[PDB]
Amino acid sequence: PMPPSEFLDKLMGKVSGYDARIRPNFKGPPVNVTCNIFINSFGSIAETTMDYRVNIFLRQQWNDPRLAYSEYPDDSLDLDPSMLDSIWKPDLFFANEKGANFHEVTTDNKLLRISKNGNVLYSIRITLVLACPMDLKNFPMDVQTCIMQLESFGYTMNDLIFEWDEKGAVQVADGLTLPQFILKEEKDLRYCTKHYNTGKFTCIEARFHLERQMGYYLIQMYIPSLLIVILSWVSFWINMDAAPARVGLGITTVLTMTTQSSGSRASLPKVSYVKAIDIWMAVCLLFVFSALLEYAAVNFIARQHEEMRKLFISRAKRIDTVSRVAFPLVFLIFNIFYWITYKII
Amino acid sequence: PMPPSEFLDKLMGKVSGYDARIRPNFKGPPVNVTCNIFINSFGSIAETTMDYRVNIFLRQQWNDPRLAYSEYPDDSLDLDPSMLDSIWKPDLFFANEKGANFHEVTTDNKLLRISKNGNVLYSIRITLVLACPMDLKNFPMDVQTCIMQLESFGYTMNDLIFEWDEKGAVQVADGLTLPQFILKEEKDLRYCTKHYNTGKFTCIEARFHLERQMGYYLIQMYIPSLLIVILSWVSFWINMDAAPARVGLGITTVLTMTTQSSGSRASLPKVSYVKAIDIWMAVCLLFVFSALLEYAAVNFIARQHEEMRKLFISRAKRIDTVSRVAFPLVFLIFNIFYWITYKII
Amino acid sequence: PMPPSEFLDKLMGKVSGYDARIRPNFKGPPVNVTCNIFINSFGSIAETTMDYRVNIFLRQQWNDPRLAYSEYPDDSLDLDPSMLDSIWKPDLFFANEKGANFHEVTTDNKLLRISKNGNVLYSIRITLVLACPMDLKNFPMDVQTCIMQLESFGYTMNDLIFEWDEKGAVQVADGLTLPQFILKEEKDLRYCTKHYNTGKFTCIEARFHLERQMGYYLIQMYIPSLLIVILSWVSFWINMDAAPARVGLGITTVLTMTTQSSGSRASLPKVSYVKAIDIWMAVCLLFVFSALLEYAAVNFIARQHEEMRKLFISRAKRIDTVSRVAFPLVFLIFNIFYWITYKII
Amino acid sequence: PMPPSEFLDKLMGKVSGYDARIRPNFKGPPVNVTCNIFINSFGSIAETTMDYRVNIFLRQQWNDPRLAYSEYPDDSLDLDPSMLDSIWKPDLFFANEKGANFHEVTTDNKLLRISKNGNVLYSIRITLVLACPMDLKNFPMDVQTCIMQLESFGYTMNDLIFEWDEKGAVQVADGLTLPQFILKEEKDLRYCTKHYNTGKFTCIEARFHLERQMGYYLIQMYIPSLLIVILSWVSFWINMDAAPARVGLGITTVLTMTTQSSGSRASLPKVSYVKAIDIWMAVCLLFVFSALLEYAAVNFIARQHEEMRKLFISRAKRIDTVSRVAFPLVFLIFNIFYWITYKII
Amino acid sequence: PMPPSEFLDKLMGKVSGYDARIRPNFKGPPVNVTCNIFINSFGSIAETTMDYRVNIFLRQQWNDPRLAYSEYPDDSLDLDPSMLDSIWKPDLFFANEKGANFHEVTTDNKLLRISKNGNVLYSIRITLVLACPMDLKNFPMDVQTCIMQLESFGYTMNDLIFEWDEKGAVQVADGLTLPQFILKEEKDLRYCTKHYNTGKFTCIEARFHLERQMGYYLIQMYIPSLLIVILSWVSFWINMDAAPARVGLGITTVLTMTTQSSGSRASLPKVSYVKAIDIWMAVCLLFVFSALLEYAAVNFIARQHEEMRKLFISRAKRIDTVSRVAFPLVFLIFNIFYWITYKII
Ligand SMILES: *[C@@H]1O[C@H](CO)[C@@H](O[C@@H]2O[C@H](CO)[C@@H](O)[C@H](O)[C@H]2NC(C)=O)[C@H](O)[C@H]1NC(C)=O
Ligand SMILES: *[C@@H]1O[C@H](CO)[C@@H](O[C@@H]2O[C@H](CO)[C@@H](O)[C@H](O)[C@H]2NC(C)=O)[C@H](O)[C@H]1NC(C)=O
Ligand SMILES: *[C@@H]1O[C@H](CO)[C@@H](O[C@@H]2O[C@H](CO)[C@@H](O)[C@H](O)[C@H]2NC(C)=O)[C@H](O)[C@H]1NC(C)=O
Ligand SMILES: *[C@@H]1O[C@H](CO)[C@@H](O[C@@H]2O[C@H](CO)[C@@H](O)[C@H](O)[C@H]2NC(C)=O)[C@H](O)[C@H]1NC(C)=O
Ligand SMILES: *[C@@H]1O[C@H](CO)[C@@H](O[C@@H]2O[C@H](CO)[C@@H](O)[C@H](O)[C@H]2NC(C)=O)[C@H](O)[C@H]1NC(C)=O
Repeated sequence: PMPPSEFLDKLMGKVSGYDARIRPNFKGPPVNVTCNIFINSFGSIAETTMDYRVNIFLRQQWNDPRLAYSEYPDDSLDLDPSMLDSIWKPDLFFANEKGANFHEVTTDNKLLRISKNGNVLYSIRITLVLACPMDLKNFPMDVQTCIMQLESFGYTMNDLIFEWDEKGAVQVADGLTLPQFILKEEKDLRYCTKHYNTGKFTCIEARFHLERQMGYYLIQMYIPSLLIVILSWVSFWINMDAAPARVGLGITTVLTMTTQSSGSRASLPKVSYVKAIDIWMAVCLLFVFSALLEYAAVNFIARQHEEMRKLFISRAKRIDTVSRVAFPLVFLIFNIFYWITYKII
Repeated sequence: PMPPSEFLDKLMGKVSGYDARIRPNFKGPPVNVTCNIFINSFGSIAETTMDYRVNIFLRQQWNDPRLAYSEYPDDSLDLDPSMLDSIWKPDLFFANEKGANFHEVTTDNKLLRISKNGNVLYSIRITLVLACPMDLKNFPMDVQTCIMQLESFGYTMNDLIFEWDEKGAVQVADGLTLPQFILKEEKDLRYCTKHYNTGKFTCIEARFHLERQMGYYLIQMYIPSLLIVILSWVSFWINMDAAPARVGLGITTVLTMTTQSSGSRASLPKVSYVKAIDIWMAVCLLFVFSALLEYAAVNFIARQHEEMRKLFISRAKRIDTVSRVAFPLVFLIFNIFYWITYKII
Repeated sequence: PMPPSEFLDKLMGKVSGYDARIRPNFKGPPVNVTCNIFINSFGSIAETTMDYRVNIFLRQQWNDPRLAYSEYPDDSLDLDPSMLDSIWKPDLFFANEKGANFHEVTTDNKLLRISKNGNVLYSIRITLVLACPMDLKNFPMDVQTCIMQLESFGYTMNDLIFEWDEKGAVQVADGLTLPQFILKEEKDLRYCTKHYNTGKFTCIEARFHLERQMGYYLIQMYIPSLLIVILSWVSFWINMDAAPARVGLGITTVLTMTTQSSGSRASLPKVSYVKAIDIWMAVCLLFVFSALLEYAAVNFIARQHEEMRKLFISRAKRIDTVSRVAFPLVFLIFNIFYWITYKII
Repeated sequence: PMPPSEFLDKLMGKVSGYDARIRPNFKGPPVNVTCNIFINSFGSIAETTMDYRVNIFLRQQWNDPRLAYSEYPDDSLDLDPSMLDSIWKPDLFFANEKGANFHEVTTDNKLLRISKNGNVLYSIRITLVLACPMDLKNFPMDVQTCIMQLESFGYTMNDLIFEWDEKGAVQVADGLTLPQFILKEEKDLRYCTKHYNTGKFTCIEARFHLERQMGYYLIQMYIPSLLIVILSWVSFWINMDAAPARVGLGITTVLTMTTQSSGSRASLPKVSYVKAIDIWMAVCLLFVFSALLEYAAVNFIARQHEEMRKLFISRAKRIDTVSRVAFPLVFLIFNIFYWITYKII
Repeated sequence: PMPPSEFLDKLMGKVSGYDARIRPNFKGPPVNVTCNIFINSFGSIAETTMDYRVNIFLRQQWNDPRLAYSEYPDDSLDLDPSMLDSIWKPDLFFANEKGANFHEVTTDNKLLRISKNGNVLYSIRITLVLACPMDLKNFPMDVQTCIMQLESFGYTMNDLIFEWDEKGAVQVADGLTLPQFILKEEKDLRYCTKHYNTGKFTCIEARFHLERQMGYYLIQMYIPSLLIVILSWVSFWINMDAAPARVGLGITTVLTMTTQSSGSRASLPKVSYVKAIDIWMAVCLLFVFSALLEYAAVNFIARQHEEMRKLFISRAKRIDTVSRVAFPLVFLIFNIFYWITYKII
């Protein structure tokens, strides 16, 4: 038997009229290409750039009746990647590429197997820098959906139709983690069917779900800002007449609330709208600011001038024992309404 | 009928004298090319680099009378992107590229349809790193216009003329957001007509409008610096003779004003001229600095030495009750004139 | 004798039927390729990206019986790297490339020696950006394993089998250090044998071990946060009635604990889960926060109103001498359980 | 008349002996090439890297007597950029490239016009990453000169001579700004004439001048550090015996001077030598440090022990009223000598 | 005389049997190549990456007896860089490339002159990203040696031998500075002679010396941390009984020592071991921490309870006048031993 590298040059040569610029079943039914991807790497999810890079194996399967053979004995051939330009291949591309390239190290990472009845299996290795828009209106408590869609560039719906295969359309590698997200093990597979002023093009997409982990922002940002609000409240139990003690506890509590918020903006993303962590640090700044405005009333009622001196110091102690109950209670109402409206979403 | 890949090699081959180095209507009227772009991605608007990257579909339409055909039955052909060098194409380029590339993943993302009367439709996919100059003299309250212009490189105005088409010249994709701006849904389409010492070249441009979002700088920078100025004012209601209380409230208020301004410069852009957020933090530093210079007068008039001791402590209380009205009032005048002169622009 | 550049063009030319698209021993036993790498550079271990770049010499050895020669006298030939496409080479690739390239400066850095019995030695120089997942649950006290695996792309296990050689499979260059790790001088060499829906492909891997150095985080982060907890404890020896001294020592100790934690997050990695350095800074924040809640009880029991005044000031001194022993003792229990549970791992 | 694309293939074909590897006027006088650049973009002036990127149109004009024609009627031809290798072009390069590339988007951005007497006009579009050394010994008050030189690589001075043209040798685009500099509208045009151990090569250069803007460093760094030195001086007017007031005003003024200097190093460049802004923040730290050493003398003379108690408290008030004049006066002498020695440069 | 571009095609054509895949003096003595580099640019010395980029002219000189000519009159020819593949060139490469590329802007920056007796001069322009390991155990006081070695890839020592020339082997351009180092004007030139399991390959290297500048770390980090230790010592001269004055001077001195160390870690490199600047900031933290532990003893001995009250206050004044001498003296001993052990290295 003749070797398979020369049997393909007889099957696709100057004879038999095979042209790699003409789709199979030309002027007939469309070409049904079935696809599945295999994700090797995933991550570096940027929020300044709003993209994420991924490393996949793209497998494509179509039927080419011009490549059916019956003389050669073996059930499958394998075309070398140097001779790849002599095959009609689909013009799949990604609608949100934002940059992508092949892998060409030690061999072009390509693969092409032509079966006996003409089924063609074409697997390649691609690095993508896919773009997904992100909605950071509740930043530590958010789920980010990042799609991945696969259009056709030059053939319309009456010529070429993409499908996912019905047996494992998207697999993900096992030991694959992320620094700031987790990847849920459920994928949404649907169509999009892009229209233009050119024609109905085909496309298929796959959605992913990214639940952001929580435990860093509690230990570093929520719990330390929580304790500073508690330290604002020990002024109501410190003596009234200890005037350097109350205002030294006042501003130095709103200075460590300023340092806690300023030093943590370097770790946060730089979007220009208000988050959920931004309204925590703002309202917790308002409880520390309100503690010194309480003492500014106490240091003025009690200093105000026996009948009337007994009256005014009774009023400044009344405004103190009320606020021992009111400021933990009002802060507990905010601490309910905050976590309810951001866990329910 | 002969297949379309060989009908184009008869239409553009060694016969018929078609040369891809000669424009249509040579030594005649100019070539009218009509263009429209479709923006897929948009963002990473840098201010250190003063650029922005964008991902478009560039569609071009011209008429080539050498490519009119009448033997072949179908109304449109489609040239394969490998055979692209056998077509006269316009030398469009972007006058502010600053770097750009094509997309070549799984197929060269190109498209070329030759109609029956010779109308040629040429769509490609380009990633641009277009450069727009930015004017940050009022940084949180600003509108940034970033143009996008499309010159001709080697053909002058008497040979090649660019136009926008009169049916949707610039579309933008739907789910397309930005981290720090919003994109207004109105586009300005005009000419520029570049002159050189070479000749009148043609160009068309498209302007975009970028209103910067506000809500981050209020919650993180304006409102916290606002409250620190309020805490400077509780010293006028704290007792005069409480000398460690007044000056402990003094410097620790101008220390949390220093920390608020120093820790927020990391989030701001690094231009070397004065912004509108820079004059907020500077004038708000002058109100906290002025509160301790008030007490430096009070701690000197009252300490100055019955007739004359009653006189001087009456003067130090007079300078205190005036400033209880004056410092909220002067700060309210600045709070009017600031927001009027930066919302009117 | 004819020169070796023309003896290879006789050995691999149009005559003898040598085809570079057909593996040796075709339709026979598989091809046994034995491999060894030589690491020149190593480092830039990112944790945001979770990768590391490396610079190796990849040596491959296989036997090709089509390239055995006996007319030419010398024991070894050497094919020039321009004529490299006329040799069957294995399609080795790295399963976690994440980007890689060759070196082409002043010559393509390739090498190919064909021995007399057909043994082929193929050495190249590759820069890899290999991806390894990292587990930072105990950040200063951690060992990071980063693998390096070498699959086959198009030939299955019945056609091509990779091996390490039994004489020094992985060497590392001598003067090769890292900024944040040390590299242990022991390598684990094993198989992986990747399965797909395509076939059993071969792969070999090599594990490395990276013990993180310690001495920076002690001097910069553990010891300074240790001393701030000691300064919280000098309040129990300062007088009870010195009310501005106790609370000035209180908040300014929890302000320098806030500054110590905020200013050190810029040096730490930005994962979104809790580390071991994150629970040090959190629990050490709880001991400084607890010191002022101690004095809030002392300043309330002693102020509470001879028989009963002698009773209450005796109780506030009792709660002070207990806490002189209890807070160094409770902190020593945490200081045991922390370092035991993170040195035992 | 024959079309111009075939008239050039007759003018430069196998006939007439035109060789693109031989300069015009070979073994005769040198080739006089006249050059002018047109700057489109300018900026991203790095100081860590010490470079700046620029985007120019490089126009070159020389005379080639082999390309003179008289049969064809029109005064100018235009060679297509695909056929560019059939023309002798000068080997101009930039002596401080540090990286550069062409622009190849939608057409190679090249241009070549051969006049009737043989004058050749060759315009291209280049992105350069030119390197200029910077001298930051007085950082906010500095002028940076960044040159741009254009050598010849393989032809010496007796073969090829570069010139600027005498009609606008360097133009700059109109709406072109910088984030941290301004560009003066005067250019210095001179020669350099590089010598080596190879031969006298030609080169021309063009200098630019970059005056750094001022207004950011005044508002953010000079004026806030100025006001902290003023707050050190209100201790001399606060009472002597107010011991917690004086030292609370002392260290908290040198703490807000520490925060002002530490938080502003992130915005400054990271050179490893002393600037002019570095000696401002250092000497202004010495005036705040000297204010507390003044009170350390006052709190020791007055505490030192009627005749002798009247003597020592008279001496501690004498050392206070002297320093009310001396510290504004000594700081004003530094405030003169500083701004004189950095505006005169 | 025939033109030189055709005389080289006669000297290296199909006739005369010249093969560019065979070294000169084949099966004879080795090839003596003499080399010298000319450094144009130098810098961006990274410490996270541990590399540095450089821009050189690499000149190589060897003798090829196949290229000797005597018919043509002129003493030197010059081969055009398009025809470069018809010359045996040495396979020099850099053993620590870590990435490198050529320069191809406006012409390939190459040069090749064949003398009359066959001496070949080959100069090219290369941008290298050479890797040098750095030892930051004493960070502001260190000398960094970064080598640059030039191996041979495919020819062993019995075939090809590199040498430096004996007339200026390494020159450096004149106006060439660095942001954080200075470059000493002395170069070490030596051999390395790499051995492998392949053969004895040749290599030559050149060492450079980089003394780090000092003046930034004194003004920004050493002197400000020096003055904070002095402010710890003014508590021994402030009154004993001024209890809010002593502890307000205590923690606020160790807070400005925390801010001085935290805010300066952003400018320092991120190695994970202890530097010399790291032990300065740590020991200077121990002197400020020790000043408050001194007063914690004074505030307990003097408060401890006429005979015995006179005894204990005499002991608390004794422990104060000792420490007025001891803490400047112990700090001066550390200030000797530190600068001796880091200037002697
Ligand atoms: C590609 O897939 C579609 C769906 O299987 C096929 O289209 C149908 O084919 C049957 C006959 O084979 C027709 O009766 C239907 O009218 C077709 N359309 C639809 C919507 O069902 C198509 O034949 C396939 N083409 C190829 C080459 O396999
Ligand atoms: C390209 O567009 C312009 C405008 O439609 C055309 O120029 C005019 O054409 C008419 C006749 O067709 C002339 O009467 C006018 O004098 C032309 N100039 C102007 C300013 O109106 C031009 O013909 C078009 N060329 C092609 C090939 O379509
Ligand atoms: C490649 O390596 C394997 C192992 O050495 C060889 O496979 C064995 O070869 C012997 C005879 O040579 C057989 O008896 C065994 O059945 C084979 N399999 C196993 C699992 O041991 C193989 O021959 C080698 N192929 C070449 C070309 O060298
Ligand atoms: C290139 O420019 C120089 C200067 O114009 C020319 O060199 C001079 O040419 C004249 C005659 O044309 C001689 O008398 C001079 O001796 C030349 N040298 C100098 C220094 O003036 C040169 O001829 C020009 N070459 C071409 C091809 O135009
Ligand atoms: C390359 O350089 C070496 C040293 O000059 C030469 O090797 C020596 O050549 C002489 C005769 O020319 C011999 O006697 C020596 O035995 C050689 N070896 C040593 C170590 O000295 C060599 O000839 C030169 N080769 C060429 C082509 O120039």
